[PDB]
Amino acid sequence: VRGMNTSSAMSAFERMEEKVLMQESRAQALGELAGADLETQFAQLEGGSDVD
Amino acid sequence: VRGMNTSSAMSAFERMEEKVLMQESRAQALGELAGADLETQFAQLEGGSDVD
Repeated sequence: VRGMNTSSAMSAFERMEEKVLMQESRAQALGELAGADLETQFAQLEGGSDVD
Repeated sequence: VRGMNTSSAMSAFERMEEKVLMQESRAQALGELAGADLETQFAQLEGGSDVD
């Protein structure tokens, strides 16, 4: 109940959180960089022009 | 009757008392610490709100 260092529940949550947070943040950041580039933005505009 | 150091009755009571007192005090103290934490208190309030 107190939450000892060696307790399985306390340790598991901490280990899982660190790995999960890093992976989620990295994936989102990588995707954003591609979007940031001007050429990608231009393609979207071209696509809009292309469909009509 | 006087209660010698080597007498079984005198020795047994003293040995039993020291072990028993320490165990009882420690268990009660550990329980109290969990109660002391704010989150536990909040849960009780939430439970009261939840049942109604």
